[PDB]
Amino acid sequence: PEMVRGQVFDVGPRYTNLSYIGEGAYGMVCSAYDNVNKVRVAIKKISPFEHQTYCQRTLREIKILLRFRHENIIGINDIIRAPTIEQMKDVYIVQDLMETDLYKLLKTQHLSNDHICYFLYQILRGLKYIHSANVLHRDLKPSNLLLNTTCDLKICDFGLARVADPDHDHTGFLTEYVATRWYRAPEIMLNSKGYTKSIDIWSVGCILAEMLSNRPIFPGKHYLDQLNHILGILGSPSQEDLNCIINLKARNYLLSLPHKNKVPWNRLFPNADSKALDLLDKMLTFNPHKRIEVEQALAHPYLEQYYDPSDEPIAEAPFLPKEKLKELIFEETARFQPG
Ligand SMILES: Nc1n[nH]c2cccc(Cl)c12
Ligand SMILES: Nc1n[nH]c2cccc(Cl)c12
Repeated sequence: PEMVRGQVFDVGPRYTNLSYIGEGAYGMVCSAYDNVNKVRVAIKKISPFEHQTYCQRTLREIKILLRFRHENIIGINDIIRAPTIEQMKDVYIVQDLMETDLYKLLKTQHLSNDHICYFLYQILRGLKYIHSANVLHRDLKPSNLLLNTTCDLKICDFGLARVADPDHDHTGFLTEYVATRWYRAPEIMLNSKGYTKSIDIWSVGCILAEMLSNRPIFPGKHYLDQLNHILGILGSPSQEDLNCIINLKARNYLLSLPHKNKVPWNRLFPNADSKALDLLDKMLTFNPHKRIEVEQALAHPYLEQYYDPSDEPIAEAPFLPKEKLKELIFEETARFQPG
């Protein structure tokens, strides 16, 4: 077995000459030379089987990424695992190798307005397809946007995804932890389980803001702080927007706050394209019902050089204990075995 940092990284003989890239959600990530297709590839080792939540996430991701086929969504090229359920301790997911990701780029590179436009276009193009399949990504953030040397962008990590369920979205105050904090819509903290498409649009808005300045727009220091940062920029919600929050704990919290004025986007982002700030405003709407949808966002003037709905495809086919989830992961990966 190939070894990387004294841990088994067992993918051979098809995949050789491994280099450590980083660590994924729970497991190691390497590049490797693919001896069939004669390209270097990315391979992430997942060791999920003792923890039901890693089993769940592994199976979601496998099921979704095997059904999806889109230029702006990472595929699965191959899956490696032992030939029997008994011997299977690890699963390796083989994907296109991408040079970098938007997290790494934003830490080091100023983006021209043309780069911001093209990246945002690709994000929304991929999102159109995901949403058209009635799926919510639910963890969109720069580190889940992979980029290659010619700035092609692919959305990755579908472990936290769900099927949309707008009729069952309502919940109480300060209960929910959907998404990564900086990219979490205000309603998550107030009255939303994150089961509507508007959750992803908020995250995209946050990413666009971050492309504009190389800094997260809402850098909450901890879970409770995240609302402070959102309201600090958007200002106090309107009466109409408060009237949409029927839950009393959530409503009365908001009513308890001193008035806060909106910070104008052109003061926060003085170098930004005015069309980009108009779209940003629309994606970072407090009220999720008023928030722009993915197809509207694509049709926005900022994206006019790229927009072409005939070239923005949709999905053809819209969408348990750990021992049964191992069996389902075994069944789902069977197509990649010699046979
Ligand atoms: N923790 C995880 N986040 N995203 C994943 C995708 C596949 C498998 C796992 Cl365990 C995860
Ligand atoms: N560099 C990468 N190319 N492709 C990937 C898929 C998942 C995780 C990573 Cl880090 C990569």
